[PDB]
Amino acid sequence: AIELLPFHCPFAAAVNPRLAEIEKLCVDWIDEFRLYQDDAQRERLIATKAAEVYARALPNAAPERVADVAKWLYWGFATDDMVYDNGPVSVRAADFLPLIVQLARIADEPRSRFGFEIPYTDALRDLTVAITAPATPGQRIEWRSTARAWFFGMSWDVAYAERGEIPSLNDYLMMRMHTGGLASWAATLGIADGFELSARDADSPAVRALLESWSTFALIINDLMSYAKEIESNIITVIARELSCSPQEAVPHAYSILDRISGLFLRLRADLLPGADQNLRALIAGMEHTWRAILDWGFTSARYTRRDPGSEPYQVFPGWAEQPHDTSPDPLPYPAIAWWWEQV
Ligand SMILES: CC(C)=CCC/C(C)=C/CC/C(C)=C/CC/C(C)=C/CC/C(C)=C/CSP(=O)(O)OP(=O)(O)O
Ligand SMILES: [Mg+2]
Ligand SMILES: [Mg+2]
Ligand SMILES: [Mg+2]
Ligand code: NA
Repeated sequence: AIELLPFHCPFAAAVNPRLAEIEKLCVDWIDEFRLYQDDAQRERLIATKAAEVYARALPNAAPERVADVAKWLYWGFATDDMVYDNGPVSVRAADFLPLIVQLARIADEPRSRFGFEIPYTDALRDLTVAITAPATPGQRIEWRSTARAWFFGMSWDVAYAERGEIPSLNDYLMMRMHTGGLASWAATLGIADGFELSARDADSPAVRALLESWSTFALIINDLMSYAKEIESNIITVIARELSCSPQEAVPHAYSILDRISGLFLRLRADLLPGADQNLRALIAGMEHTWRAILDWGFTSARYTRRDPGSEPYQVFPGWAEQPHDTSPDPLPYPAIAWWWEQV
């Protein structure tokens, strides 16, 4: 295990007023499709509180829509602990790829069926239709492509897992945004909150840098809190290999990269907001709420704090920082993502 440092976030906490209602609609959905093998698994899935992190990211969205997108994450966690990050398929790329393309296919078209399907695939069809059916054509095109990118990203993790190797810090920062599916998270934010970027904004290299920098630092925050659970491919382990230091010595380096990427995100945000349309301002607002959502929910969620729902927490929130850890405005030397700083 390791000791985490306090976190810097300059945005106020936000939660959807009708959170209690959103979670019940999700619990009803979980029980309807039986997203568990016994009551213990049901308890553990509910303890993730996936409804919360979405409600904290979507404080002004209709609760029916927050609940619909929350199912994606509930299903996510259920299939994550079963298939993606544990089990025999999680360490064989030739077994993972045939399985994972079927889930990517069902995301694109729920009417696509196969002879053998993994548990909770019926739930994947339902949440897909529930999320995408009322959405715009553009939002659906975004849902499909971002989902495939996530499933393709998780395959890349299994490759390194199969070989028992840790990827380079350059390769990790490039691919981590895909493995965490933050592009898909942003797409569900648009669908639920009822915003959609223009083709112009989405393609523009400033907004791409904004999304990728945001995506990366959001998932580095995940790595820090989820490090303990994953032991009981992480920014701590990747830095530990590359610098040949211990996990504890890789903490300040992680926070340095975290602060340098979030520092760039705020710079890009400040440049875009003045000229931003109602759709881009809504995403930026969504990105702000997500920052607080991950920290406020993450260190109160049993997933990253408890070994079982009911046991005392092994992790507590490390606290709030007034200043950033690293104020260096220079670009990171990792050439897969160094181009971000060119859009300032
Ligand atoms: C709340 C946010 C945006 C980030 C915090 C970390 C989160 C939960 C990111 C997910 C945001 C979503 C819903 C992207 C949509 C595609 C789906 C359904 C991913 C489900 C698998 C998953 C949880 C990928 C996250 S990376 P990892 O496996 O290391 O997560 P943990 O083991 O620590 O839980
Ligand atoms: Mg995982
Ligand atoms: Mg993973
Ligand atoms: Mg994690
Ligand atoms: Na049991």
